[PDB]
Amino acid sequence: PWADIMQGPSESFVDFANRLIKAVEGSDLPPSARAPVIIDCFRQKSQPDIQQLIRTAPSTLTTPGEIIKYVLDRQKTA
Amino acid sequence: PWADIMQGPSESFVDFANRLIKAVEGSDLPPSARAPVIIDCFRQKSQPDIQQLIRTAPSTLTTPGEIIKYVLDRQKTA
Amino acid sequence: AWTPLEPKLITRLADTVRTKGLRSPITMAEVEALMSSPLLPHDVTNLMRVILGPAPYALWMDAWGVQLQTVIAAATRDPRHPANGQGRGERTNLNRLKGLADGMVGNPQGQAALLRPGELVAITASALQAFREVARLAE
Amino acid sequence: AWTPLEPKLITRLADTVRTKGLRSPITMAEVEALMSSPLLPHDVTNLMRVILGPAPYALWMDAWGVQLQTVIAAATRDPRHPANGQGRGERTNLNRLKGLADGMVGNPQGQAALLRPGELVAITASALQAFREVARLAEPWADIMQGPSESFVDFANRLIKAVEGSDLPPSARAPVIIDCFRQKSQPDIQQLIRTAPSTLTTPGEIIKYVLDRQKTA
Amino acid sequence: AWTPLEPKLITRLADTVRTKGLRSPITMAEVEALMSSPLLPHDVTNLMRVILGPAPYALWMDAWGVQLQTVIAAATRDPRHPANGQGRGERTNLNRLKGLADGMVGNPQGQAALLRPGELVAITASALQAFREVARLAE
Amino acid sequence: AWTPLEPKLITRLADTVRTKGLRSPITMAEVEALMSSPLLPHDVTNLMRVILGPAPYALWMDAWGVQLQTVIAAATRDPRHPANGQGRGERTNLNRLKGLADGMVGNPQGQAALLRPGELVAITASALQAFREVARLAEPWADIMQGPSESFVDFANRLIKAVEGSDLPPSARAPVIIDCFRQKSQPDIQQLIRTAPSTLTTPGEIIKYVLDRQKTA
Amino acid sequence: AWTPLEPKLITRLADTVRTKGLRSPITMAEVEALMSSPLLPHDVTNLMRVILGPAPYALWMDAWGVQLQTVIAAATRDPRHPANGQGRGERTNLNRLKGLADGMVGNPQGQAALLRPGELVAITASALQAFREVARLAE
Amino acid sequence: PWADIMQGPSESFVDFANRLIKAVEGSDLPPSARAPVIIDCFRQKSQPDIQQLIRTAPSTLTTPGEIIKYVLDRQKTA
Amino acid sequence: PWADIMQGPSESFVDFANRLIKAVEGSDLPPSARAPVIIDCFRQKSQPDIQQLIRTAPSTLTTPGEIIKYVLDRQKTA
Amino acid sequence: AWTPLEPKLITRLADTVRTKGLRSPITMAEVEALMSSPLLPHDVTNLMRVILGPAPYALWMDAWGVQLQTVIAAATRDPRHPANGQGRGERTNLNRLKGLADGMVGNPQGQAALLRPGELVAITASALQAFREVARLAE
Repeated sequence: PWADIMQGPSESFVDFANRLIKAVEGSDLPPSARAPVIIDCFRQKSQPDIQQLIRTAPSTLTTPGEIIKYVLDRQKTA
Repeated sequence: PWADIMQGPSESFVDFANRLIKAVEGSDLPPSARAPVIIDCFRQKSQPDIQQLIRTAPSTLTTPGEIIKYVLDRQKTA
Repeated sequence: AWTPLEPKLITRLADTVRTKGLRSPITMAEVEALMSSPLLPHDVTNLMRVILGPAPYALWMDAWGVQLQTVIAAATRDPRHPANGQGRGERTNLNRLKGLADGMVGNPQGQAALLRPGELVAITASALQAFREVARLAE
Repeated sequence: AWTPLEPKLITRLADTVRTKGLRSPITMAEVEALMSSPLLPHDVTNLMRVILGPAPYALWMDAWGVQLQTVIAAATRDPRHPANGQGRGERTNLNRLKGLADGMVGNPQGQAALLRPGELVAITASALQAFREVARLAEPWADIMQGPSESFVDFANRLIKAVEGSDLPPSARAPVIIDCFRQKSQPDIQQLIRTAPSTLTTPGEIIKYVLDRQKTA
Repeated sequence: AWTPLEPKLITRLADTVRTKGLRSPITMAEVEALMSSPLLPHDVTNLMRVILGPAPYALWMDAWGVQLQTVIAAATRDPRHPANGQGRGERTNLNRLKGLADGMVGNPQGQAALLRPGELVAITASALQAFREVARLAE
Repeated sequence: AWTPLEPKLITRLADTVRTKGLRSPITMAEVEALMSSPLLPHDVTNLMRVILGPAPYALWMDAWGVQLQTVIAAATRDPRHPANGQGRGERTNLNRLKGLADGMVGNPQGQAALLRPGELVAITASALQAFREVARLAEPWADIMQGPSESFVDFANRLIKAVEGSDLPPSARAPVIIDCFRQKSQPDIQQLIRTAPSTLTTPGEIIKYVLDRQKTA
Repeated sequence: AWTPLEPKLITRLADTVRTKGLRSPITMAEVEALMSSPLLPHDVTNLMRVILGPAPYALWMDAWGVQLQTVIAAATRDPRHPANGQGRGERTNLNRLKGLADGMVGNPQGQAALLRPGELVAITASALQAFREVARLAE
Repeated sequence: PWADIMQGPSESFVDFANRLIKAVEGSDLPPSARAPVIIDCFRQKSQPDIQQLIRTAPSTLTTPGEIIKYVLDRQKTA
Repeated sequence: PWADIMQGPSESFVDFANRLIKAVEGSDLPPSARAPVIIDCFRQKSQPDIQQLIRTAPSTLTTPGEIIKYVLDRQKTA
Repeated sequence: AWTPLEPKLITRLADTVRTKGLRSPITMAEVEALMSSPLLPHDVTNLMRVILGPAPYALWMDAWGVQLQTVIAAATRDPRHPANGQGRGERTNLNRLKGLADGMVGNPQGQAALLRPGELVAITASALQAFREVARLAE
């Protein structure tokens, strides 16, 4: 179930994005509703450090690929 | 007095913007000097979290409405 | 002939926006109610000046301009717009939509004189969509 | 006539990407191998769908679009593009490059029919550059020190790996590797390189010299 | 027309170099096997990039350059080199041997177009001798 | 007619070299100032004899000879040198450049008589480059870390100093300074630079950003 | 003919910047004094290299580039710039302003030869504005 | 006196070279005998670490400037 | 036996070279194989100080006499 | 006609070199004595083979070659060398100086036949200088 996917405390972001995109594209949603759902799940899941990282984006991110690129650039190396 | 308006530690940003725009438009300034003053007061007042949020704007904000929209988008939900 | 909206209805709508907010379905219903007859740019501009605060009013001016620009792009994409005419001399400029054209600036009577009913309904629909955008954005 | 790539080769390449990663030189060599003949947008799209995960695939779609847009800007900047023609009726739109044009959406046969060989090679080079970008993005040289117990060949391997797999220009890797050999590589080897009667102007020469005169221990 | 070497053979050769080392007679036999057809500078360069580590690859680049320079000295010492021509306009520069000449940098197709078979076999023999030197040097 | 340089200016320059050193930018600016008009070999030789100590003077004589030899190789590689002439009888020998030719040894007047303006400017540029070499030689960036208690502007000053006063090419200093800001500069500032919503592509921009958003303490 | 600035004046200005700081009105007056005659890019570059520390010098290089870019935008917006000419062959590129053009890199004499007086005064005003920005930014 | 100059245990090499070249050039030697004397004094003075550093020079150093450059390159940083 | 000759810990280098050249020239090797053997025995015998001294030779030594001269020049006086 | 040096004198000189060393003034005087008449390459080579040990003999071969090369450079720098002739057909190659030329290898009689007196004295002076160098180098 896509709506139950959370980014674990120790999980990296690319694994979380892979799992989420997999569960959203392999589901019962229409094809035209996958990108907005993936974006809004990146924003509300993806534990509050990345949540604030996406929130304070000086540019407007309108695509899952752009969000992934931005987060991978500005992520907290740890 | 517009030049004495600060955003309180607990005040939201829309209330501060309302108060500031009210005091600036209901003052003795010429009509052509209100927008630059409102912008430069958004930048120097509006306690340092929002100050840094406006400073690190990848786009150039040249209107009080655009600044308000940007800050409302990327504000720290709390 | 131009007739202004009642300040009593405008005061009631302003208090509705003040207590219920911008996004409540009752507020949108009230706005649709006061958006029933096609309004002149003067009417909608003063209405939004009164019911909205300063910052929402700035946002609404921006959104209204953007929506009117989309309308004018569709109008130059189709010469059969109810605001347009058949010849090129009736093409509608944004100065005529925003009430900035000649013979209209600050004068609602002249505004009502030169404007088309299609112009009025397009302006009204644009203002309603802009209000919806700003309401979704403010909260 | 369109012929698909072997699913056996694609499965082997997918397992290579799965074990070695996206950035290994063997993986890039394998991709160059399967990128030998000019592929149709359908082929490259399905290939990246199979070998890449979901998030790298999104990144790759983005990068491929950007590179194709740069190509189309260069094409409108020069009417002699091998994808273009002489008249204005042969100008190539991004719908024709991404396979979105009329008569191409979902049909590889029609795709192969209408596409030009210059179009195919441009699409292929764009996809290769996009793959390189995403591989460099999906996965620090100035923090590398030679450990007290580490040998010198291991330190050199680690340093050259981290310097060549980084964001430096190609013309800045050798001087950086040399100056990192000189300042890292704990003070015994530092003094060994400092007191070199000859001038060492290449990482290979420095490695050879140090391996010759190193303190056997 | 340029055809790349199989990544399966290259992977097997890389694992051979990884387990047996650089100097084992089986490894040299395998290299001689994959060095059978005359390779373009692109092929040999990528092959050594994949099978050799970073430091042996640097050493091999050095040794390959030195051996190619000896070849070019012998070529300017004899105008009948299978890489050279009869006139002075076919003299082969090191930019053409290392693949750095015009129309060759990064493009294997153009490389295969402009290169001579004598050029290819000379490059190949030079690369083999350089590999032997580096293997004798590494261990 | 030959006019000597003022001993007052030479004394001031000598004291500048004595207090600031050979490599300070103020010293190089002063040398460029006193290197404005084309000097005769006698002038530059006596100038370096006075301002430099014995060992730096020996080093400078060596470097000046090497640079003049490179100049003479370029001159025999091009008969259109402003020091050369069109015929072979105007070819310039190193005895004429170093002031050792006939009619010049020890006599500045005869020197100024026979020398060409192109000869003078070539000698002057050679001497300036030799001075730069010796200054870089007479007195490690990859070992610089920001201390736990050190401020960021001090760390940036130290790092930029050590990177610009090193053996790197001029086109490799900015990327190295950036990548050293990112990997050194203890993990608080590392994370501050990492989470930059904008892309910082210049050391000045990175310094400005960090100074804006730094943790006041 | 190029004449360098006195190292005595430069030393005094450097000590002024060292004791009074970058933002004092006396320091800005001294900079305006040493910014009186139109300087070549070499002069201003070496001056800022000597009087400013490493980090302020980086900031100043950035700011100078930005201001010169604004100048070049205004120049392409008006073909009557005192740095420009009437034909298109006199258009001034940033390589010519920053001293990076052909015949100018590292040579102040050639610089003074090819540069225009309008070019010099524009470079000088740009450098002064950049110094003001960096001084306001540093403290 | 030039023949009494030794490099002190704590003295740097450039100071020793300066002192030695000063005392040799400001002495009663002919001009054609200063360079060989300076070289042979670099080799026999200049305490045994630098003595061995000059001795094991793969190249032949035939000038005081070249010796100074070599020693400054390969000296023991301390 | 030439292949059993080592330079003793206290032995000088000229004595070791004399002994080695004697044993190599007074042996059963062909005349054309004595110089390479003498060189390679200088390199592998001749205890590791001289081994490293010969290894770090900026020039290529291709004759026993040249190796002997180089080592005698740069040897550690003791 | 070639006459060999007395083995008695050679034995006495060898014992002198054995007891006094290579650098004693008495040893150099004795060498000058046995270096009085111009010797053929065979004579000097065998003399140094007998009086010098193996390692000094290698050093002496090196030094003799270097000095002979300097002599041949001076000879190609002056066509009036007592070893040279006027035409180009008498130019003296190092094979003729070291005794390696045709008709000379191993045969002292043929050597004495083809060699010039200037050749002999040049070879002798070269050998003496080489002996001096090696003696100064050995101890």
